[PDB]
Amino acid sequence: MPQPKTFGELKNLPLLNTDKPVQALMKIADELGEIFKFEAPGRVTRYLSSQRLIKEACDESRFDKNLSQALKFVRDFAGDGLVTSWTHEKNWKKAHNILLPSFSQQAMKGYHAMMVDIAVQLVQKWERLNADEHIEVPEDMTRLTLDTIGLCGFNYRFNSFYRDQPHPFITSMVRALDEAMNKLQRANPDDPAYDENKRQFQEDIKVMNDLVDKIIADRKASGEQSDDLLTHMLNGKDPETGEPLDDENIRYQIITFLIAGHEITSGLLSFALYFLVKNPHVLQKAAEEAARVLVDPVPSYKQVKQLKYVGMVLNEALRLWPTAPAFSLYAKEDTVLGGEYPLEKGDELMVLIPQLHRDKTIWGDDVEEFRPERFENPSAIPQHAFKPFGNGQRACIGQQFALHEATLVLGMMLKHFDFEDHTNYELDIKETLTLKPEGFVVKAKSKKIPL
Ligand code: HEM
Ligand SMILES: O=C(CCCCn1ccnc1)N[C@@H](Cc1ccccc1)C(=O)O
Repeated sequence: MPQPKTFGELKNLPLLNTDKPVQALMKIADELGEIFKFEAPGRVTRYLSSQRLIKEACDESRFDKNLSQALKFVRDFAGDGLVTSWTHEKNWKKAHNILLPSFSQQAMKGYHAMMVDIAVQLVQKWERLNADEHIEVPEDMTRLTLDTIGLCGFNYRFNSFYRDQPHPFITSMVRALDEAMNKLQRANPDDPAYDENKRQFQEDIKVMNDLVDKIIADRKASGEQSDDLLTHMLNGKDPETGEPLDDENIRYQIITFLIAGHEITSGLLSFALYFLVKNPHVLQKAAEEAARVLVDPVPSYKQVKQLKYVGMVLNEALRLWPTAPAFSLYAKEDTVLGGEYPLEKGDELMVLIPQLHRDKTIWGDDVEEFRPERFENPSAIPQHAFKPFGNGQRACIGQQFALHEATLVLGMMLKHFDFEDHTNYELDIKETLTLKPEGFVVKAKSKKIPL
């Protein structure tokens, strides 16, 4: 099988010692094709980029979720929360079973009011900008998505629109995520040069644990019965085991949700708005839908469901720049991938989602183009062609949450503002564990529609 250039004993590892590893891997996939082996010291994985192979990798009878090295490092603070759990860990299925009703379309109806609360704050923020002011899009999207998950997750107001300095939890979570990402490119991770990084990581873990544990303890102590994820986790019983999540796992779930609803979800909005302002006809069609559907000062859940084209904009943004750009699988047994590449039990696969989503055999030669209309009919999209939310039982539990939040907010943004790519912004995708259009800025001229 193909493999990119190697650096002696470091194998391919230095290829990921780059500011933009996902984009680096995409370029490697561009050159090497649908599958390449990627070796690092004591690690081998295969990056899959074609729907042809990924549809097989998505076969849960043959492949299970693997914790990528990145997820393994995030597990140091997301614990056995859902995204850093192995499927075979008791706490995975337990939490999966308990949390699924909390994340369904039907649950979104109950989160909707809280999402609107934050979305209106975003609108009001942009409504209150002065004429020459501009919007730092990823920053504001993250304010929105963090606040939304804080409010819907555990009735906690990060009040991100009231600050420029991040919440202590977010400082530690961002710095812990950064430490996880840095631990990946390190050729010598045991070197004492990183000893302070390891110590800071420990301090960041303890910070996140303490603040979330206190959030949990505070909720148990107040006895308050909100309808947020925290309440469901405190009160939920896994139908299978009959057991609730323990407080430790609930903390990990909360940390996981905060990670996920932070820049992973804000990236979706950031990229969506990026593609909208880069595609005025798409923007206009999306804004026309927003105006036609969002006839009330506050969007209802039902109206957000009616933002079909906005939904397609988000999918198309997810297609081009999936904010969770890769997921790892391992072969449950010896198997043959694509009739060509024999895998041994335990062999790892990486699904390079942005490259999958550029599979010209699926999307046509207009792959780079932002055409939300690609998603008019999900039935017309081949199986496993579109995997921004991962796969199978290990798919994104937050998908409905992310999409509802994004659709609501994008709908309101499109209703309330005309957007100007006033700097003719050059897409620069900053890579952390997610992707964001770094420095993406717009001007939003209010249509002066009241809320
Ligand atoms: C646009 C936004 C989002 C995207 C693109 C996204 C993407 C993904 C992907 C690709 C996976 C699979 C990871 C893997 O297989 O290793 C995943 C899993 C997961 N996501 Fe998301 N996510 C988003 C937002 C959210 C939100 C808002 C939440 C919760 C508040 C969330 C919670 C989770 C959880 C708990 C899992 C693990 C589910 C399980 O394995 O049982 N995500 N997500
Ligand atoms: O696999 C992940 C981790 C992304 C996890 C997405 N996600 C899901 C839920 N929450 C987040 N990165 C990819 C790409 C990469 C490589 C080196 C450094 C950074 C990134 C890989 O390791 O090859």
